Amino acid sequence: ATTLKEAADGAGRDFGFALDPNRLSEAQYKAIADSEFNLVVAENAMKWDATEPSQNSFSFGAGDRVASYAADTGKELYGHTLVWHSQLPDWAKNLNGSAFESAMVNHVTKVADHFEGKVASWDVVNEAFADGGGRRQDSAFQQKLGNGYIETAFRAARAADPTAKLCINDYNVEGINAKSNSLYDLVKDFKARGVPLDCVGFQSHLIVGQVPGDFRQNLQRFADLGVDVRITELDIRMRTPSDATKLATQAADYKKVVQACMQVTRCQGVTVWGITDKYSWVPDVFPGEGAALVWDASYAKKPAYAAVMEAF
Ligand SMILES: O[C@@H]1[C@@H](O)[C@H](O[C@@H]2CCNC[C@H]2O)OC[C@H]1O
Repeated sequence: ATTLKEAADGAGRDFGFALDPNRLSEAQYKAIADSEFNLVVAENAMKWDATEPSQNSFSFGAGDRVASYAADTGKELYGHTLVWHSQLPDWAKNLNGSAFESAMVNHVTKVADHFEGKVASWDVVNEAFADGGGRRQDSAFQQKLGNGYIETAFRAARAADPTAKLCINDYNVEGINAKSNSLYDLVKDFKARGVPLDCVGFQSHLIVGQVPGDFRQNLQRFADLGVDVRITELDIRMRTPSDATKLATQAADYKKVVQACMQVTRCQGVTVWGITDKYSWVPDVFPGEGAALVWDASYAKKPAYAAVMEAF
């Protein structure tokens, strides 16, 4: 193959990227987007703050641009994300009780309905658990609504879009730990009772040199619960600036991740959280860290590129 897209296509899997619609006007950016991936997800365009800035007042412009791009270039469309504690507007945080639950249900319904027939899969709920096990402790949904908001969100999502794959997504759940176990119990519960749930997303925002050795094992146990699995926000950050050894390790790490997916028949594919290090979210969140993507700030393919192709 000559592109990661062909390599992924050939393996009967998806290889996507997190898109920023504004960057499409940058031809280099769009050139790589057009030919290196077969799936696209909105990095921010479909989140609550970008879609419902005022109560029951939606702005689908950016989200629609992302959907149009996927349809125009023949890529699968992945929705991110309907319920998340972060990037939630103040108006919603100022609500509580039935008023808040109402706002959440309305958000899920309206956004799912708007993209019905376009978005193939949805991260209905994102980052619901806590490192160390149990539910997230700094979430407006967990605090104001309790354990049941997850189930409520999925059922409402299914009520709105009866065919889309409904997923739950999270990070630090790549390996088998207290966090992935709490997630596991939830998914098992849902499938046991018929709560609509079709997939589980493993963000995979890893650190160079630290890829969970039981990633494959973990993906398989979830897949065996009767649900699809997917690497959704892959990037492997390092201390900047990069050098040959760091880039070599990063490459091996990308290979380990993609191979873990290739080894689980129900692993739909791998989505990297961005195209170029030039725009990666890492530097601003993890000062001193970066160079986490497949293409560097000058759009040159990094060693990670070859590793991804051989892993597929
Ligand atoms: O631009 C940044 C995004 O990349 C970031 O996306 C999150 C990364 C962590 N996993 C959940 C994703 O939505 O969100 C913050 C934004 O500033």
